[PDB]
Amino acid sequence: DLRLHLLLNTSVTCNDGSPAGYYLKESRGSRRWLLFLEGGWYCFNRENCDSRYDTMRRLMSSRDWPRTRTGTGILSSQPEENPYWWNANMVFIPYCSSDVWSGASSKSEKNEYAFMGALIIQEVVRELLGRGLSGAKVLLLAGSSAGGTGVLLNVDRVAEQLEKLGYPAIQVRGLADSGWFLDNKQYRVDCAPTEAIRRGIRYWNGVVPERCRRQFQEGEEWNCFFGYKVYPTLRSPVFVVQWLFDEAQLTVDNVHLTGQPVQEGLRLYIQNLGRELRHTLKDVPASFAPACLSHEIIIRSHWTDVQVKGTSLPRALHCWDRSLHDTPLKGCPVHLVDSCPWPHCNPSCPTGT
Ligand SMILES: O=C1N2c3ccccc3C[C@H]2CC1(F)F
Ligand SMILES: *[C@@H]1O[C@H](CO)[C@@H](O)[C@H](O)[C@H]1NC(C)=O
Repeated sequence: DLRLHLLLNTSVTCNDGSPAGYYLKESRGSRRWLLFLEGGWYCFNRENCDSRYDTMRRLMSSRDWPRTRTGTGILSSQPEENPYWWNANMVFIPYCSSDVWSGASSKSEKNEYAFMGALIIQEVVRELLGRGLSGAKVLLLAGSSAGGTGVLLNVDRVAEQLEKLGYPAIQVRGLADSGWFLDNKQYRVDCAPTEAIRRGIRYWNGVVPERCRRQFQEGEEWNCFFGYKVYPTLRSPVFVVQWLFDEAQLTVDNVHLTGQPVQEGLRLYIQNLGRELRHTLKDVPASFAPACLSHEIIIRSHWTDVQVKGTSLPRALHCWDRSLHDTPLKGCPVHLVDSCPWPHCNPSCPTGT
């Protein structure tokens, strides 16, 4: 179990002004730290944030958070469930800022909600330094869905934080799961990701990585929420996990797979989507992209089951670790992208059971 700690700096808040926090399981005698960013969509104006506050309040408030959570998948401390990093110090950072972890805005008499995702990450890191993070050799900032996009937006800022706090020896790395989206045309008010993100950044006072901001410049920072555009600007090593037919991608593309027969137009659309993902990952050396219709991987208890070209994700991550030791490795690959063109053409895809 991971134990809740609310942030001692109570200026760093969830949407409703309640303090943000993190869940921690320490592992003494490990110098590895895993900081996982929860996902869960976002909201981008008063009305849809109000709706979220009614029926998704744990994603906007710590008022009702339990005092413990069970680590699962890459957050599990059992080798049987987590072959990769079972002995690491484990941190789960709840997503309660609804801003894809980009916000730097307080609740005030101008702002009904606080959007502090970028500041929550920095404050968690700061308070962990006194809990043992000061002794770390590797800090892996991981995340799923909106949390995976959050990794891309924040991994280099965590690296700069630690460098400026005087810890240049801590190697910061990113693991972005299911956060690599395409600003493609839809198959056919509440949205095209580009337009919703555009509005969100203004509403959240969202921040993006500096090099990416300098490329796209004022008014165009929404571009930096799309992995294939922000990744090449990053300096920290980032491992990208993305289903080729991601369910959230299909949802924002207005594809609703019904079990009904798939007509030619939709078949071509889905095949072209998988081809475009594959293309965006061609020059991503550390990646795991199975040809499945699914969403999120790394905190699922059966995350060990999926394989690409016979290599599981825990193995690929272990190979990544080896590759960052101070030339490719025989039989221990890090770039694993399916080439087959239809969901579940890979037999190891999740069953949905
Ligand atoms: O994280 C998520 N999304 C996101 C983030 C940045 C850019 C585009 C998107 C799509 C949306 C789906 C989500 F809610 F799963
Ligand atoms: C609390 O966090 C805010 C936002 O990052 C920061 O400006 C402030 O200095 C912090 N307070 C303390 C006591 O560290």
